[PDB]
Amino acid sequence: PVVVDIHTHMYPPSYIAMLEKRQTIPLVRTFPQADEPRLILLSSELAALDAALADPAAKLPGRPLSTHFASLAQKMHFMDTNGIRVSVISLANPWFDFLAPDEAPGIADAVNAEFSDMCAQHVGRLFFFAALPLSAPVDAVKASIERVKNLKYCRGIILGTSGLGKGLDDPHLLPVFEAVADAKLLVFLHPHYGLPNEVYGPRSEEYGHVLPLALGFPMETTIAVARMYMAGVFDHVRNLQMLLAHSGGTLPFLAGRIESCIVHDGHLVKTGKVPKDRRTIWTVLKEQIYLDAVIYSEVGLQAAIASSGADRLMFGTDHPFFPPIEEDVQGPWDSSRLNAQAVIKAVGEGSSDAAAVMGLNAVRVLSLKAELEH
Amino acid sequence: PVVVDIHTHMYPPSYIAMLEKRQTIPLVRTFPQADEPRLILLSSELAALDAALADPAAKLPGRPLSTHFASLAQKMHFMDTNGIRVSVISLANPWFDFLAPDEAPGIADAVNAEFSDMCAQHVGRLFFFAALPLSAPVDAVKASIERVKNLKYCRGIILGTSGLGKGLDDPHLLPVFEAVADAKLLVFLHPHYGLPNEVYGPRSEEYGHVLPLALGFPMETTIAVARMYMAGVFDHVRNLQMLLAHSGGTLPFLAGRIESCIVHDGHLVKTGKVPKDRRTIWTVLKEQIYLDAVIYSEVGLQAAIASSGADRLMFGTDHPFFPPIEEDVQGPWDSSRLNAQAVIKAVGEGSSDAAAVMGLNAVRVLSLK
Ligand SMILES: O=c1[nH]cc([N+](=O)[O-])c(=O)[nH]1
Ligand SMILES: O=c1[nH]cc([N+](=O)[O-])c(=O)[nH]1
Ligand SMILES: [Zn+2]
Ligand SMILES: [Zn+2]
Repeated sequence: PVVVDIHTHMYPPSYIAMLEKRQTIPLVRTFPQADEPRLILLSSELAALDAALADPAAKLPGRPLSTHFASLAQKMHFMDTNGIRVSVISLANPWFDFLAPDEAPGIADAVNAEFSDMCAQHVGRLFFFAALPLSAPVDAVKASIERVKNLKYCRGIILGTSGLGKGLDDPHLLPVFEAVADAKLLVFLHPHYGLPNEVYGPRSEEYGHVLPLALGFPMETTIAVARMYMAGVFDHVRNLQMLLAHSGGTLPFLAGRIESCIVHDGHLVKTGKVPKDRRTIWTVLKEQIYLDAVIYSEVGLQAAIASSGADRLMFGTDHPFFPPIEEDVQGPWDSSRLNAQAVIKAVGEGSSDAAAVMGLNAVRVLSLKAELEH
Repeated sequence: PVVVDIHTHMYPPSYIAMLEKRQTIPLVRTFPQADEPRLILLSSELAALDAALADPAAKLPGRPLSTHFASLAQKMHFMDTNGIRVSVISLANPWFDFLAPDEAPGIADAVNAEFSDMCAQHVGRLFFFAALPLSAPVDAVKASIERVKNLKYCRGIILGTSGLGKGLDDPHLLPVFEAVADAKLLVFLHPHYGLPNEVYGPRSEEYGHVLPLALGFPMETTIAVARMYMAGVFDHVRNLQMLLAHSGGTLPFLAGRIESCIVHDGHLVKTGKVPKDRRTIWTVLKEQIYLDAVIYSEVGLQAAIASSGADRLMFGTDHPFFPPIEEDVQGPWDSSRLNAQAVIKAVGEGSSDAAAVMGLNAVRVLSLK
């Protein structure tokens, strides 16, 4: 059975170029003491950057911009060294969110074209999720969607939680969901914005990136999806299919609570927002939601499997965001092996469920099969 | 076997008195169209209050202050109708967090004494978690701890996530954790502050209380516990035992991700913050954390069980915050039955795991004799 990674990232060199030229987050900066440039993507990193600029003694801000971000050759090496046959690559956060409305469509088109060309270098081993110019008017977004569906190797759209600027329950976003669903493109929902920094308290900088990455990211995903659900997006766009990063963030754990809070909400019940034929979040989890297996534990994974089914879980690695700190960065990756281990521990090595999660679900759902049998 | 509810609240009548004397949240107010007063506790309800104070046409703010909040008779009725033999009651959010430092210790002392008296009305059926005057100096907080440990029927402490005002990873809070743990009092950690309201976006009003209650609360709990763990609180206070509201919020689901982010953090590894003998979050989950079973689904519950063990899970109802909306409020509560059903579905009816979770864990852990 073929192993497929559906959660794996790149920044093309032209995108990195943009980041090096930016004055505010997201940006890339080189420091005299460091031997790699710094990638600075998050609001949480803002303080450490200010300190690093004002003081040469202070710690390096953000994270290392390793060669893995831009190197297709290293992406292929990672895949070989980690037993991965196919990658569905996506542009990383924050995609095109920071671009001015006028420039966005042109840049998105160029970058999506680059990804198609990247995939063409290793026929059958590479596919991609395209990113959209969501800062531009909805009509430009629609035209951008039509273009990417006709790009070789494109198998979906990656997007963040901000939508057009008002989140995913913004009714102006509905025709974007419709256009993507009608094009039969899987929507890969991915965090970036996290939670306002104050929630982590005055000692947050002591804990590294642990709180914003381990908590802020999955919580953002849950809030965005819950907002979509409450707004009736899944009912208004019935053919919409979504892949959720990090096994839905926390959704599989909180689904029962969300359901209880809905049926016990006085305001919602008495204004008719809780009818009897209402499609529950459980139904949506089985019908319109796919979950990645980037969850690192058989505990989380089992919850995800119970929520969506073994045929709706897809292995990912989140390469290259979590490199080994003390081992060879070109050898096997712990962050990848933990997720594979979680699969084996949860459903058994060599089982049909193991084969499904590890690649066959992605092969089926993302129509990679005709390309694999060639 | 005995059914124990460890997650169940009351406001004593005098506490309600303070609430309609308050000009800012938390507050109680009566509105023309419903003689049942409105309980307004949360930052999320602030907008709907301002709308209702200006326009007599806008929706009633907060939630109904039913008789189930202040009446001990109603508490016992709820218990009898829902098959609950024992309740470990606690003062509900926001406890004493809003009180001035000078008035706090005296008020806590009075309220904690009331709770002890209420428990005495139904011997063997009622115990309580005591609340602390955390807006007061640490010394007054320690004095309150020594007092509540000698109150009949007290079995632990309930506390929120703000601590002294800077969260639970505040070093000044370390002596409080030490005193509580040395007194062999279980700490029940409970949400209130949730998340800054902007995260719910501009349509939040349309979804009722769903986002702040279903998401904000358990996420607040997760962040607070994670901060405690990262600051080494559990290693500094090895005898500390904590009960986490709503099955740890989201902790059982994110524990794997937390571990991964720690061992892959460059700054932490390079500054010696990830030694090899390090106690993992899994270890702490098995040794110093108990989880309530207020999770509403066998899916969540199974993750909690896998995280802490079946011997560290405890049934709760969250009475009286989720009454039936169209069913008889004097009948069985769905919000309680959903959690009982989740136990049955996860471990099987009549099993020893079932009996443990439904009450025997609480009996053992909290010495309910
Ligand atoms: O900056 C980032 N941090 C973390 C992740 N990730 O874990 O999905 C990511 O994709 N991007
Ligand atoms: O105001 C509140 N809303 C909800 C809960 N609860 O469900 O834990 C609570 O304890 N207090
Ligand atoms: Zn990612
Ligand atoms: Zn509660």
